[PDB]
Amino acid sequence: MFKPHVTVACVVHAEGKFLVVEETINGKALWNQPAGHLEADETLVEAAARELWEETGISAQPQHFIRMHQWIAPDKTPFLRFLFAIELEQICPTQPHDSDIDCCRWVSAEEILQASNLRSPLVAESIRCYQSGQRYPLEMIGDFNWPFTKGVI
Repeated sequence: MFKPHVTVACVVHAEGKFLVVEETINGKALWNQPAGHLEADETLVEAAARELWEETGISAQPQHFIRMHQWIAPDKTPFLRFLFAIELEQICPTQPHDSDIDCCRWVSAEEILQASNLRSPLVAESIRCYQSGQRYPLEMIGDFNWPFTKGVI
């Protein structure tokens, strides 16, 4: 039966700057939000928090849900891409724990919106959606009667 590739992404914002990971996709250096694929026995925010750590070394929970984007990539892969928002009081050190990621760069909104080296068109959309200022609670895409442990206090 049909099953879409489910992904999560984070808009990490601090001091008027957005966090962006660089990645070499067959021969070209492209930018994306700290993002990746959802795994088995995993909550969507747990996926987002994990991917954030794997790609950037930053350890922080998602705060608000922004939006989900349903789209097909040019390789014909169908995605359900869940975007989250993270505000940090200040810019912090980054270090990828993923050989896929070359470096991280704290970059302005205009620098992304006008960039020509984005992983996908959703990189720019994620900024447009964040700039609107519309944010939603994490519960509205939350787990239900979840069997595994999740967090503490």
